[PDB]
This record gives sequence, C-alpha cells and structure tokens, in this order.
Amino acid sequence: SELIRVERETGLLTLRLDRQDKKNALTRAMYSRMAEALLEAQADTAVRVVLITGGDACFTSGNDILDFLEQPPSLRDSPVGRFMSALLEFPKPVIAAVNGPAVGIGTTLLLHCDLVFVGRNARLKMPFVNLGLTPEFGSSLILPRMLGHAKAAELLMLGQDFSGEQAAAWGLANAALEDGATVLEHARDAARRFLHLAPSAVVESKRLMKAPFIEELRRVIAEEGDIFSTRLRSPEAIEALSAFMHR
Ligand SMILES: CC(C)(COP(=O)(O)OP(=O)(O)OC[C@H]1O[C@@H](n2cnc3c(N)ncnc32)[C@H](O)[C@@H]1OP(=O)(O)O)[C@@H](O)C(=O)NCCC(=O)NCCS
Repeated sequence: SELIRVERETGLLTLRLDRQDKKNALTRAMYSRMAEALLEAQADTAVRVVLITGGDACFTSGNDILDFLEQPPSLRDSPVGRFMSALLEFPKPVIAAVNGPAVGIGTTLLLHCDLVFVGRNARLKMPFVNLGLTPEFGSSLILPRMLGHAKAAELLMLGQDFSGEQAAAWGLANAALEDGATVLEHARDAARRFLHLAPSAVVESKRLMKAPFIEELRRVIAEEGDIFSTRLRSPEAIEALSAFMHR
C-alpha cells in the first residue's frame, strides 16, 4: 500500500498520491488502487466526500511514461480506463487539492471533480500534442464547451501550460490559494461544508448537473481513447515519449 495513501477521516476519504521521487507519476497499480478506493467509498455510507491530492508540493506529472512505452494500454480496458470510469461515475462530492505540477491526466481529471483548489503557482498542462498524443478524459469535449474553441485550442493543440492563478480565472479551479499546505487545508474545509448538507440533495444535485452531458461524455471518452491507444503504438508518439526519458 506504498504509493496511494487512503486516510479515512470523519465522512471524508482522502486519496493521497505518494510517489514524490517520480513527481507522483501514475502507475498501473496507482490507478488500480484509486479506482477501487473510489468504487468502495461510493458504496460506503460512512463516506460523504473524497479528497484527491499529491500533498504540499506536487499533484501529479500524469501517466507514468515508462508504462506508456513498455505496455501501451487500451484506454477502455486498463487500469487508467478503470480509474477514469470510476471518477467520472463517482456519485458523491470529489475535491482536488493541487500543488506544483498537474500534467496530462493531472489536469484533465480536475474536469471531473466537483471542487478544485490549486496553489497560485501550480503548473498545469496537457502536453499530449507535444508527445505525439491527443486529448484524453473528455477534455476534447469539456474544454471547448467551457472556454470556447480558441482558448481550449491554446491548451490542447499547443499544449500551453498555465498557472493555478490562471486556472481559477478560467473557472477550471474554484480558487487559487497560497501554495502548499493552505491548499489542502482549504479543500478540507470545503469537504466539511458538504458534511453539513443533506447527503441526497447534494448527490442528486450532482447527478442532475451531469445528466444532460454524461452520455456524450461517455462516447467522447471512447472515441478519444481509441485515437489515443492507436497513437501510443505509433512511431510519432513512441519517439516523443522516449525522448522525454533521456531528456
Ligand atoms: C512534471 C515535470 C514538469 C517536473 O519536472 P522536474 O522538476 O524536472 O523533475 P523531473 O522531470 O526531473 O522528474 C524527476 C524524476 O521523475 C521522473 N518522472 C517525472 N515524471 C514522470 C512521468 N510522467 N513518467 C515517468 N517518469 C517521470 C523523471 O524521469 C525523473 O526520474 P529520475 O529522477 O529517476 O531520473 C516533468 O517531470 C515532466 O514533464 N514529466 C512528464 C509530464 C508528462 O509528459 N506526463 C504525461 C502526459 S501524457
């Protein structure tokens, strides 16, 4: 139980990425632990809210690239695919607390959280195109809808990174805060606010908010994943990926 810590407090389940030497790069075993932690907590009436964080300095550099190179996953049927499906379908409040880098799925998973808090100077990007890859986790749908095409394109067709401050201005984050522990403390207070509300009013509000979009999102995630899986096995991406290793 070495790389994903699962602190079960009062009504609040905390998934804490703990792989600091690798900038919390997500392995198949981390995705698997998070997918099952979500799916259990989903059924655990004791659990009211989930918090996701990498701690005070780092959120996640995204997918482990070695994993991408050695064993290209089919996104649907894979640990990453099961993590994506689990978070997407998670019916209770999910809160992210982000410091430092949030890269690739480090940013896109935030598009499925109910509240997102970031350090002002966190570093967010979607470097898919830089790596011969394409958008993932429904970001090709969510981001143009939220931001319009041109602004989304800056993030997805150019892979432009952006600060936590900028994430809050655009509404990807709910607030940009003092970097470090403050981000987590404020996220914990938001979780405590949810504890004061009727569990089913919250849960049902969240379902109504996703209902008009979820079928299209399910279908977009499937198209993206087929493109992404194919590209991982093509030379363009293999070259860019092993180039990042051996930088
Ligand atoms: C997040 C990032 C900007 C931080 O950069 P940094 O401060 O220079 O720290 P490093 O890049 O040197 O990372 C430190 C170590 O973690 C490793 N690492 C970091 N991210 C990794 C990743 N996604 N996959 C595999 N290893 C990773 C480095 O290879 C390095 O390993 P080593 O110390 O054993 O040699 C940079 O690590 C990065 O760009 N990582 C990959 C981001 C990415 O492309 N994710 C996938 C998108 S599909």
